[PDB]
Amino acid sequence: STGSATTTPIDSLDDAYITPVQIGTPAQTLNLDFDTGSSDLWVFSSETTASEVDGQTIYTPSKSTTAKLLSGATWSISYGDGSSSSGDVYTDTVSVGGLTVTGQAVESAKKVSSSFTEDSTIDGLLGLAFSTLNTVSPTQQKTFFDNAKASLDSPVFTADLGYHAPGTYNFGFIDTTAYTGSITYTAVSTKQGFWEWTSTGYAVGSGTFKSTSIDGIADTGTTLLYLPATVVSAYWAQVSGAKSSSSVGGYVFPCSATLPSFTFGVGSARIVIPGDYIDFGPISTGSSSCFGGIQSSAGIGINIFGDVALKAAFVVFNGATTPTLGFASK
Ligand SMILES: O[C@@H]1CNC[C@H]1n1cc(COc2cncc(Br)c2)nn1
Repeated sequence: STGSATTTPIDSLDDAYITPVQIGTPAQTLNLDFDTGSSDLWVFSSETTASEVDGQTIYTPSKSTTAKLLSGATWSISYGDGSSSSGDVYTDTVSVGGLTVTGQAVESAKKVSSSFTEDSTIDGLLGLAFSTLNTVSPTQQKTFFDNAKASLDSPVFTADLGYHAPGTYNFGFIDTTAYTGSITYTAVSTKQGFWEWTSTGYAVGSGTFKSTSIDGIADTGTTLLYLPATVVSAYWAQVSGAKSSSSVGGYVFPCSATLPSFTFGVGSARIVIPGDYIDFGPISTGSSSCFGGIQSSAGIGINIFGDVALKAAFVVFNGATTPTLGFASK
């Protein structure tokens, strides 16, 4: 089997991407944040505290004839960006663009933190990291990709995120018309439960490529590109007037600047992030100071190839017995 679904930026800054997902019988369609950095499928629901719902589409398990409460199972997640959610668990049928999984764990939110409430465009998350990170207790549950994997034509899914434009998540096949050149594959460590790999280095604009190992994760759920302080300083030094602002919490730059590109290495291959992918607009409405899309990972403790980097590539998440990661230009 295969599946294919369009993914859409939630706003003009590509802060996140939503993909429609069918849950239950009859189908309840929710727009979920496909997240290769976490491993829980959780949704706003009829059980979510009313004051914490503000525009989201909710899943109502009592109206799904295939929904079954998973007795005694709860979940609770604390994300690296400080957000959180928790609730109970149902099993139900879940479909993504023609691909169907029965008995998927659908984690129903009773509580969500303010950042989720304030974002009316995201109805929940669909985790695509490794199932060892799933938070359901006392019995851990499997991700949608894990449940579907054996039935797929190939045990793979691909992320093709657009810059200010629609994109595609494919399951079970590689669309060879969706990229240029060849796909370069690179080793993955699953020891932290992430799609964790080692970049071979970087370049700023037309500058010389710096060969240096950068261990990080491919995370569609993170907006920005988080890299070591030495690398991020080298990038923003090429933007006149850019500086790290302690009050804003990162590098900012004059909105009138033309940003240089940023290149990262995948083996001997090179992925080029155009300069305007790194512009995240005024720090506050009406300001002429703009927020940078490349930031230091020093506070986070891990390097994150988030949407800023991944949307410059066609990205293969290869879930074979030994998983690997593939990158192509597009
Ligand atoms: O789908 C998850 C919940 N919200 C977005 C995703 N997520 C990613 C992380 C990783 O850590 C950080 C990422 N970006 C900024 C900071 Br400050 C920390 N935590 N949450």
